[PDB]
Amino acid sequence: SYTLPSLPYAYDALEPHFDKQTMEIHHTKHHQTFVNNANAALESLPEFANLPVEELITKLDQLPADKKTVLRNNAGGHANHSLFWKGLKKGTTLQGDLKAAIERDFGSVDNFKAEFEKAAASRFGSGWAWLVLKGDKLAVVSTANQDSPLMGEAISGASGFPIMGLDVWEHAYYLKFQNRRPDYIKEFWNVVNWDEAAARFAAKK
Amino acid sequence: SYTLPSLPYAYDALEPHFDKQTMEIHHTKHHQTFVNNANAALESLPEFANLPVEELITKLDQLPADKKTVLRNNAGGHANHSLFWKGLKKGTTLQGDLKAAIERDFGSVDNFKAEFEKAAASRFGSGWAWLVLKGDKLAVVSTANQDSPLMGEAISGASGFPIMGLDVWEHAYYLKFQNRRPDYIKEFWNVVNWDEAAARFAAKK
Ligand SMILES: [Mn+2]
Ligand SMILES: [Mn+2]
Repeated sequence: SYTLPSLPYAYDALEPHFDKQTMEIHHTKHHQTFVNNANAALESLPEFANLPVEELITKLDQLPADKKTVLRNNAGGHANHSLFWKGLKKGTTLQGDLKAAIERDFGSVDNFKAEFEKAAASRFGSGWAWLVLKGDKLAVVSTANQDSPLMGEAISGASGFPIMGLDVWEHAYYLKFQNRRPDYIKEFWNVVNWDEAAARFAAKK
Repeated sequence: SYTLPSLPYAYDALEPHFDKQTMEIHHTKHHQTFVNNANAALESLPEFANLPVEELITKLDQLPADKKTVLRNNAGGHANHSLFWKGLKKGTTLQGDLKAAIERDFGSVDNFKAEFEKAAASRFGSGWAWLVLKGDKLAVVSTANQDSPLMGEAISGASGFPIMGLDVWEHAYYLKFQNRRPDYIKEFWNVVNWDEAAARFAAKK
């Protein structure tokens, strides 16, 4: 069974960028529900119930048709949010090989940011914006609802290894920014954990 | 060009069920944006610009590829919300031919409510729940994002004439109910405008 992972910091650790109230609800309510629903579906699937969540979402096709969707949505939700919590932190700075790779594939850090913001703002409805690594090259893509590029193009419409991502479901920014998703996206640059992003870039898996 | 319709009641006319703050933001910000983007996309196409919004969304395949998605999302958003505002009102009661048709196709009003609640609660991500008239029978269906059953099954995955609908995008209930969409859905029964619903059922078009 999966369990709600504890945050790598306190609920108010991202103030004044991300509000304390949302962090709490987003974690203890939204993420908790994904964990609970994923467990309920896995009770009758012992073979898959033991796989790490990041691995299970790469094998959605091997699941019985009546379970494919519920797990895509909930296991996907669990995987995405787990990665999201670890990708947030104040006080880090973009540098090293990651910074070099970004300037190489996007021209500059500013071009990259503009590209990411555009993808995040243009995702209509619920979804995520990602910075992924594919073919030794970095790219910006977005997915719908709780889909992840780890699921493959056939399923999510995107592919690649997630380096970092931004949750653009309205629950992630409505209490503080309401309809102003653009302001939320800009505030994100202040809390993106570049150390974790660099770490994932180094691992490549 | 489309004009943002004014509400048929005060922004707090639905209290204590739907909060005043949300009604205002939902109307003046979210709906306003859909109208703005729909009008901008129609600036160059005079043919379709003259058509009522309800008609335009039934002819999406007759639009140039580059204009199809932007209008599907925004003209759809304009049509859905316009219908939504008119479908809300306190103090009405289900009765007459509509009440009869509901008991006929669902067994009872309670079965209908349960079916509607299920569709509204199970719509993952952003979307709408609808009570549609498919020929001579009533049915409950849901669509994603700003799709409308008026767009046809090929596009929205559903079809039929909308009698009434519920917006389940998180912005419609997050300020007051946060993650508790089920409480929001229950509260909806107190503000559904049955008179307007009955009127639409009578017109059938
Ligand atoms: Mn989320
Ligand atoms: Mn809405």
